[PDB]
Amino acid sequence: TLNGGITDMLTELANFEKNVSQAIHKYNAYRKAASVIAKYPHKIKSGAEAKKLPGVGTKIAEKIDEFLATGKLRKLEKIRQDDTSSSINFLTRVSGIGPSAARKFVDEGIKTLEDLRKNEDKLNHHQRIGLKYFGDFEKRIPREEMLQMQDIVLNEVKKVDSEYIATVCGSFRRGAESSGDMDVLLTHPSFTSESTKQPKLLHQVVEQLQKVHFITDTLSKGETKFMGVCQLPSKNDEKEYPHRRIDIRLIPKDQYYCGVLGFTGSDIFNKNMRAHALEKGFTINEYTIRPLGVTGVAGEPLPVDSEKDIFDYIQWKYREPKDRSE
DNA sequence: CCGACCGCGCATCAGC
DNA sequence: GCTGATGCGC
DNA sequence: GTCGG
Ligand SMILES: Nc1nc2c([nH]c(=O)n2[C@@H]2O[C@H](COP(=O)(O)OP(=O)(O)OP(=O)(O)O)[C@@H](O)[C@H]2O)c(=O)[nH]1
Ligand SMILES: [Cl-]
Ligand SMILES: [Mn+2]
Ligand SMILES: [Mn+2]
Ligand SMILES: [Mn+2]
Ligand SMILES: [Mn+2]
Ligand SMILES: [Mn+2]
Ligand code: NA
Ligand code: NA
Ligand code: NA
Repeated sequence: TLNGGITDMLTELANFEKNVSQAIHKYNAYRKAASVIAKYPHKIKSGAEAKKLPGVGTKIAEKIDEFLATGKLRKLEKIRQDDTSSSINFLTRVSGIGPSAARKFVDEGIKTLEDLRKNEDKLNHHQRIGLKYFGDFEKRIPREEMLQMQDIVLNEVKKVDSEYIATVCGSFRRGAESSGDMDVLLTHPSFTSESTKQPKLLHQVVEQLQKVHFITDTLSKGETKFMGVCQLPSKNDEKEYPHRRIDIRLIPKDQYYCGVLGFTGSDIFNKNMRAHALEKGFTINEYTIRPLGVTGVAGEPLPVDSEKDIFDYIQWKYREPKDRSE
């Protein structure tokens, strides 16, 4: 909010390059600039003041100057007028409709929430569920509701097998007041980097959650990752809780801390941390952290006793999950 | 000026 | 039936 | 779009 005017302008330009222009590296450049601006202590009064920041070049600087002088920007304003640009921008809001499927729909004459409803035969399962809970998914979850889901989920996993360990991560683990979805990390001692000694490990947990009438739908489902929809219970005819997105990822137990680091966030923070890993001779992943010599190929995974242990390898001062949201 | 911008799981589909 | 390319969300 | 090289 200190510079929300610039960030919101850089954010919309980021989503325009990703959904319409399909230039993912411009989308990342705008997001990297909007993030480093959102952490700037002083109030931005110059485009030249912004270009000193890492991630803000000349073109964004003049875009910033044009904003501070007028309160608007002609580039973004003309994109808002473009019917096809705004139609693709809206179609991508449906989960499962990416930049390519959205553009194909627009060239076919499908560009509204009803147009998608009339052509439900053209959408796959993930896209229909995204259509079904379009409004519910745009709503975000207060942390108080997240705590109810945390205890619903963490108790349902030990109903199946008390040697289950579920860790709610993501925005919730970063201490956010309200969250877009729920990200669950699940471990079982019979699943490690060397062998899987029990099958249906993730399946048993997903099946139990929907027997309690928690999980309502399934977007993706495999042996390791589950993407679906959940819902809190309601009593005494109170207005039903809105449906929420939930992701469940079963992880090797011996790779727990690198996965907690990878699925805590933020996505911009993990990117900057991973980039600074090769800066010092390591490669950080959702599973491992392998050293880098001169081979150009990663070495064997390193012992990781903590989440701070990964910080220690690249000699980064440990940052609590609350300060990892960038 | 210039190339490098992370890497994973799952679904769908074309081609066989 | 299968494998590979690709889209998608992260 | 940005920046290290
Ligand atoms: N590899 C990779 N991981 C990502 C990306 N984006 C992204 O959010 N993640 C990881 O995915 C985890 C959860 O994704 P998410 O959509 O729930 O984002 P979030 O929890 O930070 O925010 P939110 O749930 O409040 O909307 C994050 O901890 C993050 O590390 C990405 O683009 N690439
Ligand atoms: Cl270039
Ligand atoms: Mn119509
Ligand atoms: Mn989200
Ligand atoms: Mn999340
Ligand atoms: Mn609903
Ligand atoms: Mn240690
Ligand atoms: Na700069
Ligand atoms: Na989408
Ligand atoms: Na997620």
